Amino acid sequence: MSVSDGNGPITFGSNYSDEAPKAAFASLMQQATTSTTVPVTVNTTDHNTFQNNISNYLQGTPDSLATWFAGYRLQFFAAQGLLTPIDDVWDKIGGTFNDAAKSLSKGLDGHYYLVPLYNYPWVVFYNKSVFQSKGYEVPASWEAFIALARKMQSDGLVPLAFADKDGWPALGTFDILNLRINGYDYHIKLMKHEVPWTDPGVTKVFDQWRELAAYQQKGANGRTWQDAAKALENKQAGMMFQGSNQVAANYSAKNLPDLDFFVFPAINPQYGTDYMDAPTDGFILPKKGKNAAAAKKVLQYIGTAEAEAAFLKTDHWDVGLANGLIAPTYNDIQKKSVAEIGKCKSVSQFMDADTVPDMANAMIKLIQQFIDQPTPETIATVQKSAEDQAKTIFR
Repeated sequence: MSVSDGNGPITFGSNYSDEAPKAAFASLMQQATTSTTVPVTVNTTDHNTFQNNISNYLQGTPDSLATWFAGYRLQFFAAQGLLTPIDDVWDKIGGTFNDAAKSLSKGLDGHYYLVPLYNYPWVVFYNKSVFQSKGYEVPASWEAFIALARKMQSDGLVPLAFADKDGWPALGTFDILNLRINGYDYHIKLMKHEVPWTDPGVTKVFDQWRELAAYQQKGANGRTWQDAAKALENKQAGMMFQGSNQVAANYSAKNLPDLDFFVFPAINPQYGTDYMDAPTDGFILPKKGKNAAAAKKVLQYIGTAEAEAAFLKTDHWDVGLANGLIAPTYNDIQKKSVAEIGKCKSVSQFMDADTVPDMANAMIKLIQQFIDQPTPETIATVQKSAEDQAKTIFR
């Protein structure tokens, strides 16, 4: 019952199926085993299968602990009574994390269910040498952002490299516009379908996008994000908004040193740059798992700067949530990720994790339809179709 009293074996359901993260996690649990004296067994499942089978897994005979991530499904499991609360764990580790890390680790009931490990930012990337050479400043506001994009056009540059052939990349622009214009609470209400897609707030997002789109690369729907990132890297575009493990991962080693980012500019004083999509992975304690007390002891080991640094040794883009932690292995993009993500009041989890997976998929074509023809007429059509499909998806 006391974390202190938890002993004996635990199992650990893991979706770390790819070679490198598999190896990193195995090493981490061997270190946790040695330190806590709780012998940890890792049961690995194909990444996609694990998340597809999650509800059945949790209701069956799940492991003592499981890999999961913040957002919609985490909250649903908590309300279902499928997860053990870990307020006791957070009595020990709470001092290591900020308010936003705490919020994403909680259920709607205010109890903790998750111990987070890392995340990465969705931000606006750029080349330092270009900003230096051409006399650009980082824009902190919408007015400054639009003035900069117009200056980039006067200099012959595409302001924002932009691509959506892959479907998901443009969901981030919807997210960031919603977070900047309407706020985090509003965004989450919409993701959970507490607010309908026909809501005026959604209209506001697409109207702002109509202005944004004048500065976004043409023909985005036929462009892979790698090609857009290549345009930024070749200095054909001034900026590109996307996740760090995409844009920065795509750079050659020769060009990476030139890469930097800023957060999406503030639109409102009300919401400033308070919010960001920073998809966060962590660990949960399944109610039906065995040996909870020993599992809590292992979670306490996991909720440390030490555990984060050890797991991320070979990870180039993700960063730990421990408040202000700069691991000795971080590169410059990771250091700035730690600084900016840490400033956030809340971090959303990207659309595909803040809403249900079926809804984020539905949104892919509808956003593509907007990008092909960003008019008031298509906005109305997109809002109606989105609401139509939500009504059948949400139940």
